[PDB]
Amino acid sequence: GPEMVRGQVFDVGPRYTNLSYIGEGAYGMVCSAYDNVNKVRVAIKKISPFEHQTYCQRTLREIKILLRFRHENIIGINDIIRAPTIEQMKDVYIVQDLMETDLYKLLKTQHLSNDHICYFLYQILRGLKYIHSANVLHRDLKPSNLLLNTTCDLKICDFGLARVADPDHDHTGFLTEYVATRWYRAPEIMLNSKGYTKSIDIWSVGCILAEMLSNRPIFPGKHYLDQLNHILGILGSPSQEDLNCIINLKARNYLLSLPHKNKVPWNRLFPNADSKALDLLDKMLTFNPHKRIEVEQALAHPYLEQYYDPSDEPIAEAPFKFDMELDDLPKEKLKELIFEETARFQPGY
Ligand SMILES: Nc1ncnc2c1ncn2[C@@H]1O[C@H](COP(=O)(O)OP(=O)(O)CP(=O)(O)O)[C@@H](O)[C@H]1O
Ligand SMILES: [Mg+2]
Ligand SMILES: [Mg+2]
Repeated sequence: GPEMVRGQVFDVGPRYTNLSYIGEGAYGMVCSAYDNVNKVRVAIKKISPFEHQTYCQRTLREIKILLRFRHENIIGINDIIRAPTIEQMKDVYIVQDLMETDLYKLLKTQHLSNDHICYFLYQILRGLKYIHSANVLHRDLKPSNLLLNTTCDLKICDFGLARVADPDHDHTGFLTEYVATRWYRAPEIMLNSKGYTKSIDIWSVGCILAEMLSNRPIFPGKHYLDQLNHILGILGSPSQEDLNCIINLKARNYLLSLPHKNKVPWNRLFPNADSKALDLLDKMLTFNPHKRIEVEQALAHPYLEQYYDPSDEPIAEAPFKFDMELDDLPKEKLKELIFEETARFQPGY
């Protein structure tokens, strides 16, 4: 029968063989495999979303976005395997280039030189420039979603929480709550849970930069509200100006009830870090999202001056627009759209 990895069927043969476990998640599993047609090794992400509406919604977004993107610092889709009929489609298999490791794993076994930190950060922001220019928010940037090779090429993966937010329309009040992984969650995800912006991805990049400098997460909260206390424990209490910018009255009143905390200087937390890196970290980990540095300005910061070149940093040819955001649909309909969207890889097409 078809190959198995840790009790999970991977119905991908005969093209793809020699399956080995790489990782997993809430409704999927990732393996390495050998592509017998192209004579290369690939990654295969099995995704099983069809029992739940939210999983279907996210799977359609991930597939649509990754198929349209083409960029050196974003993982591509090479192939998609699924059953020839919608009644038989229980799973979707996304075939991608195999990368050697991710940044989470690298940081467990290795302290990184400034040279490497600098190069990785450049690549994260070059990809994010492309993602933001497409009017996409990633919303789950963290070390385990950054893939790395031995040549230090970096690719952003895991667009499972990603979405489109067309800036022609005010999205305040319509965005999903509780996005990102806790430690990489900007303050406004807690204080403005339905009206945050792409600025949340810059915060996550800041957290990643911090983690590359010390090999430990900067804001390791244990639960929703504790995360915010960890943030304020380093940044200090927000100024009155930054409080006045918080539109939600009960979030602003909640902050006004908290005890005063002083700013911990960056050089005290990272005494051996390059000074330009800390200046950039500061601007990324700025409490007020309106004052927080944007991706293009971050690329032009002096820390990345040896790599910055806007003639070699593509933006999206065709940005996503509002029409394709209308995906709050029953799971049966989402399955049909996923079936349609993956048809370009079927023999019959
Ligand atoms: N193309 C690839 N090459 C090598 N490793 C990969 C890969 N794609 C994913 N991985 C590895 O598998 C892990 C899980 O992949 P991914 O994050 O896409 O799955 P997932 O979305 O189900 C987990 P979650 O939903 O919690 O983010 C990654 O952290 C990474 O280590
Ligand atoms: Mg992930
Ligand atoms: Mg994911």
